[PDB]
Amino acid sequence: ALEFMEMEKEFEQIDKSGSWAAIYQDIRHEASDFPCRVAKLPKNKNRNRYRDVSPFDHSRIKLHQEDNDYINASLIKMEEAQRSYILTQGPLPNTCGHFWEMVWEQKSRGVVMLNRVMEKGSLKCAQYWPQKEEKEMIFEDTNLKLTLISEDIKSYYTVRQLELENLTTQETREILHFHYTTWPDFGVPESPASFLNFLFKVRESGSLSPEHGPVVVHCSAGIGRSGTFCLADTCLLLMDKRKDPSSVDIKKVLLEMRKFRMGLIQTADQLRFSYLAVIEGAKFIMGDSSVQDQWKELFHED
Ligand SMILES: [Cl-]
Ligand SMILES: [Cl-]
Ligand SMILES: [Cl-]
Ligand SMILES: [Mg+2]
Ligand SMILES: [Mg+2]
Repeated sequence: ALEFMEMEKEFEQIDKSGSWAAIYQDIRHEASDFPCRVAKLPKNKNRNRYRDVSPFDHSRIKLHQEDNDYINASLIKMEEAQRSYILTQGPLPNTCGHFWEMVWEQKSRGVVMLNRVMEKGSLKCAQYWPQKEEKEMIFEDTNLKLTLISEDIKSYYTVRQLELENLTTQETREILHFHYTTWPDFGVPESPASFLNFLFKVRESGSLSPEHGPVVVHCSAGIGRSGTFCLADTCLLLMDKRKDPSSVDIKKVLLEMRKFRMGLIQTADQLRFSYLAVIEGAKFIMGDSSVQDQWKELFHED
């Protein structure tokens, strides 16, 4: 009856010894370092939100425009898990057209937003989507029209249906916007329940299906919260796919992902939270008594 997951035993040992900072720093020491020459070009200075957060040249997403193909976004391709994600920074006042151009060109079905437009009294990203059905947005620079079709506000997240039209061809597509609205201004969530439920909602939408382009995920820099979302998702998927689930090593998965975008998971607390999310998510998926009750009731409805 009683059996701890291997990462559960690891988690307890790290927690008991108070070594999250040491564990996290080792991951930082071992992380890949690749050039980001395009990102650093003078003409792209206003396309980057932070000088210290850039996409590697080898995995960056290229816009299909002869002028400037640059956008601060990276393709994270997880072979084994058979999952792909585009991690990007929150759009800037001048990169909203590029953002939606990327969504269009990459054939993405979903956009996952993990920050609020304003946090800690500052703007974390531009208001890049329409807030009223009757007030659509037109991005002149990339010739795209974006319309709010519907929106459903829940206590921990909001899901919006958006229609994106390429004005050049008049083709239209429906994009689902999954907005996690409750990550605290400081630190990480006390419990991974709502974040996990949110991940399950994005999964259920079909947005992560290999039949669509990669889901686009962003927070402010596109590495912290965004990194936790993809890391948790990929670890859980691997645990369901492998013959030996206890072989899934979150640290190894995180390093693999860091081969495609720098800085994924920005603090030791975010690492600890990622462990908590995977552990609790794995137990829920495994039909565990405790996790299910406290979930169905409050985590779901109410
Ligand atoms: Cl604020
Ligand atoms: Cl953020
Ligand atoms: Cl880092
Ligand atoms: Mg090295
Ligand atoms: Mg109205």
